Amino acid sequence: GGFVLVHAGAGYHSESKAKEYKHVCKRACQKAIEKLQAGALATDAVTAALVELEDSPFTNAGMGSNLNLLGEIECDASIMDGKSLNFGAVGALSGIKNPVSVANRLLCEGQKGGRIPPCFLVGEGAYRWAVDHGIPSCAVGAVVVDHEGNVAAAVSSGGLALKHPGRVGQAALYGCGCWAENTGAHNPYSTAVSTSGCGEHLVRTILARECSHALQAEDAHQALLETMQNKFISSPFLASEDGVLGGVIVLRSCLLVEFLWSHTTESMCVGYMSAQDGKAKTHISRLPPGAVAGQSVAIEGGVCRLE
Amino acid sequence: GGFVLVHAGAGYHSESKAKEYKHVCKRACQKAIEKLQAGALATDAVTAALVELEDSPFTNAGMGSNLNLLGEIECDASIMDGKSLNFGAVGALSGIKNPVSVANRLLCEGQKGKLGRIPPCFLVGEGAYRWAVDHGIPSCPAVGAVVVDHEGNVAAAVSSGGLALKHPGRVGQAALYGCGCWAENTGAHNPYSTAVSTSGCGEHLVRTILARECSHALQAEDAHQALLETMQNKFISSPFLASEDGVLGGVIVLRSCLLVEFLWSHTTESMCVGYMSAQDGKAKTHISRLPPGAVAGQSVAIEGGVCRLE
Repeated sequence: GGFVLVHAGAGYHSESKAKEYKHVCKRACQKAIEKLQAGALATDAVTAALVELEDSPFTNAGMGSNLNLLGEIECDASIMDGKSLNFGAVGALSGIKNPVSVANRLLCEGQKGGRIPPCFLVGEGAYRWAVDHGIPSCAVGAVVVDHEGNVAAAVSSGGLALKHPGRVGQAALYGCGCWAENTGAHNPYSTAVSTSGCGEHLVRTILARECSHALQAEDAHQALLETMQNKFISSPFLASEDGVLGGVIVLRSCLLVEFLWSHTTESMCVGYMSAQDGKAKTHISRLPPGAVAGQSVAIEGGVCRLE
Repeated sequence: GGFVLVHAGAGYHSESKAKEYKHVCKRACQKAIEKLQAGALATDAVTAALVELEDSPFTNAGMGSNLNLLGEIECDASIMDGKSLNFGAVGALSGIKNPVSVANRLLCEGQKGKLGRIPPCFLVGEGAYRWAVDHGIPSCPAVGAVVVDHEGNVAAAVSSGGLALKHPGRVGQAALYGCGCWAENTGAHNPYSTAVSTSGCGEHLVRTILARECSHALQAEDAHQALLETMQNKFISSPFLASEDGVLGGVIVLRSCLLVEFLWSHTTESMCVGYMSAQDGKAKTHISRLPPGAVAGQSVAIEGGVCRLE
């Protein structure tokens, strides 16, 4: 009972590291499905996927993250639960092995509930909070749907290479890095979204939420393509860019699960797996023949039936 | 030509402090008008207003911001430009007198473009501090504003010290894109130039990405209905805040098509606002309060007017 879709990042293609990206995606899916079969929450299953993705020294998230301008690792990560709509996030976080675990814990403590617990912490404060909650001290994304139709999403990143210290990207921002929202009065489908690419491009277009909105339309493939074209590549908010670089993985369910991935970057490695079927599928998505990176859109999808 | 609208201290009503809020809103508006009259950029004028608002010891922003759990000050601020649609923001920033000045500088630098890497739009903590100092921004030894210039260009900014006794590093809506403020000039799919600035419970404003939601709603002919529908449906009754016992927030908005419609709305007991036209002179300050019999966090208050520019 369950389905997962993950990505190891959207960016330059690597005919040498592609094998590494596909393997971690395979392992990440395995982790997520195993959690679901253990009867774990969708948030816990998406978190497990991200931990595996972060741990790969080949991914720009967690260990192996791009060093910033000071030669330090500063991580961004967030997670959202479709059932409760709660969210957890950390930005510019250093000294913590798995940034996504901190985000997940923040979301969980959020459930507990006068004063509303913090949903977004940065820097030292985020580090202090993590240690205070027993989280081990020392880009990638996933969307999941459990056997009950609940959806969750998460994203983790090391941010731009040599970025100025304190520079925060889309992986830490609400509505930008990921989105998870179960079916509701004005939300026909339970949708989950996770993004990757130039943080600035994804933030200014609030891409994750935008994709989720678009996905409430009848045709998911047309809906996502129009979003990537009009609300991203041709977005007036990115008129200041010479090429828009980003990728997304999406899941929509009602269990009938439709999943897609789309990117404007040269490539994007994805992986997916269905619980009642096993066997993780991986794929390096690349832009069509003679296409233009930052100017065109690659898009693919599939469907999963959860009995 | 030009118009400005600012706000300070959206929350509980305190007559003893009302006068103080009014005074700072008045000078913030004057600083903004002075800029515009001197042919300044809409973003510089809104920044000028925020500097004044932050400098008041009575506002939870800049000097006078609430202290966090460790007794330290950590500020959040952002500004957006309707012309270029560019944005600048800082979060959990300490050691800087006027957080909004850092966000405005980030925006200005970013507008310069890559021509040698994609400019940052959001910096936090120590890094934010270092960037500020490296860019000549005065260091140490919510409030908001929306503006429209004579050309119809709009801008908005917001600044806050966040929740009192908050955990170190907790960043609120004043630093988050689409939540604290929004500014967007008329376009092909946006018949109006709109500017929005928010205030209230950080959590509530973020979960609803209120500032942006307001700007999008305001693309409907009726501004008054657009704002009211948003505060009720997209805020108080939003499914994203269903578990909350009361939703607390306030917003100031400006929409131009030179015709300038300006409004403020809030679910808090009160909110102090100030507005001024570049041609009318004399700042107008007002303490907006919820109607009698209305419950804070459960109801909405809304007021405003129209201004003509030439």
